[PDB]
This record gives sequence, structure tokens and C-alpha cells, in this order.
Amino acid sequence: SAKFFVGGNWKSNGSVANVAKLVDELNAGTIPRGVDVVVAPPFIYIDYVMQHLDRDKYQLSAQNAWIGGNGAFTGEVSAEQLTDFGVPWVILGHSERRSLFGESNEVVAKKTSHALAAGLGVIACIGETLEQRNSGSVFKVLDAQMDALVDEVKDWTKVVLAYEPVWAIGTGVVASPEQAQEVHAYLRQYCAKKLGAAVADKLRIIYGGSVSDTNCKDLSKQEDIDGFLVGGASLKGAAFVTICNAAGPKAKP
Amino acid sequence: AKFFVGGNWKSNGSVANVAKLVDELNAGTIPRGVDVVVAPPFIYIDYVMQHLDRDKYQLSAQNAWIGGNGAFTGEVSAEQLTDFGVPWVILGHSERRSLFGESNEVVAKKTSHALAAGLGVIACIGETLEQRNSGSVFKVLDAQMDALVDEVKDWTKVVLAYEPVWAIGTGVVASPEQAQEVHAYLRQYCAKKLGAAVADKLRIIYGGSVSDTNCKDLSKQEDIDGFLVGGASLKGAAFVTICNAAGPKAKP
Repeated sequence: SAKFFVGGNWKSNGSVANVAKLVDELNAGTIPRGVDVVVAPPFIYIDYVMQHLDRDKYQLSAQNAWIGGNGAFTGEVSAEQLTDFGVPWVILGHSERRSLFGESNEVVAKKTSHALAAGLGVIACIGETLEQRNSGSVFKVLDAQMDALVDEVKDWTKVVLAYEPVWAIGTGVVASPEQAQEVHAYLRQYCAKKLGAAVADKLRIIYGGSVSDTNCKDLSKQEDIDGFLVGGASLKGAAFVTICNAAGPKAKP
Repeated sequence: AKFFVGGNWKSNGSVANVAKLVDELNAGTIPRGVDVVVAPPFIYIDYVMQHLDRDKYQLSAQNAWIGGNGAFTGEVSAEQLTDFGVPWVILGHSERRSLFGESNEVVAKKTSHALAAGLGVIACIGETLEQRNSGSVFKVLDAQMDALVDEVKDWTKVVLAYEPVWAIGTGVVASPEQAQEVHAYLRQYCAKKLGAAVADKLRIIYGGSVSDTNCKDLSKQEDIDGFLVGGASLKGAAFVTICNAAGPKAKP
């Protein structure tokens, strides 16, 4: 069992007209019954998307959350401020923060366990780069990114494990179905050792490559691909709704 | 001069408190002719803008991204703030510099980028306890203020906030004479490099452990044009008191 998870990370994008336009487009789309669909607008627009996105079809998310609680931390938004505000999800550990802000695995893991205890669900992101794929380090790279999460996370009920290959995040070369499946199969039978196949067969291992309307078809057929983390297509309305429909029989109604 | 009173709520807030603070801020009266600026965390900027008094307060962002839009998970751009209605943004806060590693040049780049995007910047500077105990104070500000003068090409919409790191949450307050000495250096160092035409008009506000108690004594000093308030900005009654510390430094 794994309700298909399509995550639409808008990333640092959007105007007043565009967010209201994308809300109208996402509201006009029809999502198949039994699919978790989560949009993640940048912090300032959450109050509006919370108030204007159709509550039955989508749930909200935040693109980041502070490692600690409240206090004197300028700029950061706490994981407690979010649950009280009404946001149910948060993306922690994107490759645009592991690299550009120096967020290590132990920080992202601690960032997730603090957000879990704050009452949130975490779309915990992992993945290697072009530097690591060629050197064959994908074996170690994910096992070190994952162990930190296992070292911290104590309840995977609300965790969604996104595999974003950085050599495929912003560059448009979507990892082929047989590539992004051989990695997802690892994470499944890897979470079976540390946790236990009962938890692993229930966990959602979505995919966070360069997903579009075209290529989600052949990815969603793969066994250990339980969903998508969509970035560029999530800014286009019907482009996101198409990918939210590629679930098929993996959608528990 | 237009006495500049900032209020940086920092990583604080709830649905009740943020709402409660706007009622407390809308309640008190602000002297006729004072620039007062509050900076809630990002998620509450919508509510405050639609509830805080237009005619008595202005909004501010606690941070902005060094670049424009694009694939940057989490961050908020300077363009995303001007179209939203925000007129101000605090950049280079001492908690940003130390915890997240905002380099001296990044903070300068963040200030000129946010200026060219239609915003105004409350530029932050200051030294640590490591930097006063070794006497590196005047060297640090010269380096932090130089990098700005490099990027910033119009100081019309820039408020320069001095923030002693040793005098933040510690509770220690840079005494009225300690914070007037520094505020006077920065002015003759802005006449240095931008001429006395820019320096006299520029707003240099003090950003230490300001409260309704010790705001009366710092507001009288010569080169102190206001305050960055962090902790006392969360009490609507105490913050409006500090906004009245202006007196003749504002007038209309």
C-alpha cells in the first residue's frame, strides 16, 4: 500500500498574478481519487494558496524549515510556526540547499526529526550528483545520506523519501525509467534492513528528477516508484495535473 | 533624519501572537513623522500587511535571496517582495552572518540586488566579542562598510544599522557613549567615501538590546537616528514606547 505522492515544488518563483493564475489552473484540474498531491509555494504566498487552493484536491507544503525551534533566528521559519499556521508538509534536504547552503546529511536528518516531532510530514530528499554517479559512489552516497535519516527519524509514518539525482535535477536529462528504478529498488530493500520490510513496503519512495507531462508515463509504471517530486512542470497548471494522473493502479482510493 | 525605528520579530510567531501583536501595534500612537518598520517572518507578511495600520507602519522582510527568481528551493527573491507590497528588507543580520555564513561580500551583493529590485535595505553591521576583546572593532566596520560602498550605488533607500554581537540577546546594552562613539565613526567614514552630502542624510540606527528603558538615553545621542528592536518588538506597548523615543530627531 502506497497512496501515489505527486509533489509540486514551485521553488523560488511566482508573482501575484502568476500564483493566482496557477491557483486557478490547479483548481481547474481534476485529480484522480486517492492520490496525495502537495504543492509547495515560497513562504510569502502560503497564506493565499492555503486560502484559495481547493482543500479536497491538494494539501500545502513549505519549501524549507529551520533546524531549531523559535528564538532569535532572523529570516528562518520554524517548524512549529508552520503546524500552527496549518501547513501539513515541508521539503527538507533539497539538493539546492545541501549544496548552496552547505546542509549536510546530519543537519538534514536532524532538520527532519525536529519537524516530525513538531507535527509535520517531511518530503526528505536525497540524491547524488554527476561527480558521484560517474565515480560509482552512488552506493555510498545514498547509504550515507540515508543512515543519518535512520539515525534520527523514529516514526516513518509521515516521511516521503524523494530521490532527486542532481545530475538530473535542473539539467533536463531525466533519469531513464530503468535508471531511476534500479536506484529506487535499492532504497526499498535498504530500508528493509535498517527498519524492516513492513515499514519499507509502506513507505513512499517518490522520484524527483526532471519530470514532465511526457516522461511520467514510463516512470510511474516502474515498481518501486511511488510518486514524483515535480519542479519545473509544477509551475504550469495542466502540466502538473497530467503528472498527478499518471498514478494509475498505484492510487489507493 | 526621519527617526527610523525598526522591529525585527525574528523566528517568532503564532496565529494568536502575530494577530495579538498587530492589535497592540494598531492600538498605540506613533509620533507624527517617524519611519516605523516591522519585519514579521515570511508566512505572516500577508496578514500583517492586510491588518496593520497603513498610515502608521510599514512592512519589512527578514531576509532576501542573493539572486532573482529561479530554481532556489526555500528562498524568497527581492523581486517577489516588491510586487507583493513589501518596501523594506533586513539584510546581513548578525545571526545570518554567523549561523548561515553570509559572507561580507554576499551581504553587500544582497543589498545592491535588493535595491535595484525596488526595495529598501536595512543594512546590518557589527562586531563580535572576539572582535572587541582584540580591538579589531574599527577594522571590522571598515571592511564591512567598504564592501557595501562597493556594491551600493544609491544610498537613498539604505538604513545602516549597527549591531554589536556582544550586545544582542546577551542583554548587555552598548551604553549611550559606547554606541555614540561607533555611530560617529560610521558617519565620518560615510563622508569619507560618499561625501558629507550622503552621510548627513543617511539614517544610522542602533541595534542592540534596545528596550523602553534604555531607548530614551540612546535616542539623545548625536549620531543615533533610531533603533533596530529585536526582543522589545514583540510587545506592542513597549515597541510603541521606543517609537516615541524620537522626539525632536523626527518632527514632521
